[PDB]
Amino acid sequence: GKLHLRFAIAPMRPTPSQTIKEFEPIFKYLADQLGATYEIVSPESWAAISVAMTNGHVDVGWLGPWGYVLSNKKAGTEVLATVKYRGEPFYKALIVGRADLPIKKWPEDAKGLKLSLSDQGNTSGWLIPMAYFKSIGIDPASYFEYREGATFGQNESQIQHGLIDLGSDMDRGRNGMIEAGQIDPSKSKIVWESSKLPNDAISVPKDFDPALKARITEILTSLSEEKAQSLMGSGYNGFVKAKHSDYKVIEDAGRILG
Ligand SMILES: [Mg+2]
Repeated sequence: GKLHLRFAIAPMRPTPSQTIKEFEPIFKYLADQLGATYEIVSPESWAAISVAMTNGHVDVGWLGPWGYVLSNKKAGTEVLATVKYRGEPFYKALIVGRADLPIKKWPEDAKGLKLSLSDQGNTSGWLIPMAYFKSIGIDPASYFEYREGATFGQNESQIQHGLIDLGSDMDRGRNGMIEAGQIDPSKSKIVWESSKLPNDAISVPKDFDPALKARITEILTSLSEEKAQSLMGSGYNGFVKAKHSDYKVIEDAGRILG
């Protein structure tokens, strides 16, 4: 009678090893509160963690917003809580450019430039920038010299080294890379920033044990900002109780894109 939990976390940092090193402590804390043993993985892409949850491989997953919406539609995955960054359950999508890129008439002056978006399960990296371009009648695949599937770490590296012109990122991710000395911010600039988006979703499978679900929610949402920050990467400092309707803006964007 030894309780065991399978954990997964999305690409919070540029590599899976950095993500696990910095964020495992919150999962270890959660398991210890329950007297559970555990295992943990961090897939390379935002799509991959959504798929792992949908296919029955994960008990408690830290999914991105679009990854949660997709898994809920396909398998009935439930959101229990939303992560806080700087005390708020929100964040912004970015399009970043080379520092010397002419942008005074953006994006009408950008035809044929090299643009890299992320995997199709990535909210800020793919869904939101695609929705932006469609809202102004631009098809990125024909308008730009276009690539899809890159990680946020790859986008920022390639911009800094002059291999692409433009790439997607999220504000909380870019901040962490600057803070860790992984980006020289003098070599890039923010070209576009979205409106506020709901943050990542702490998620469980459909019909996960009801008693355990309630306990998990209480353990995470009762944490002080100081204690939460001591267990996670810089800026991540708590959890708030959440439900499906908190993700409406993401569901709406997905539906409009088809
Ligand atoms: Mg507590």
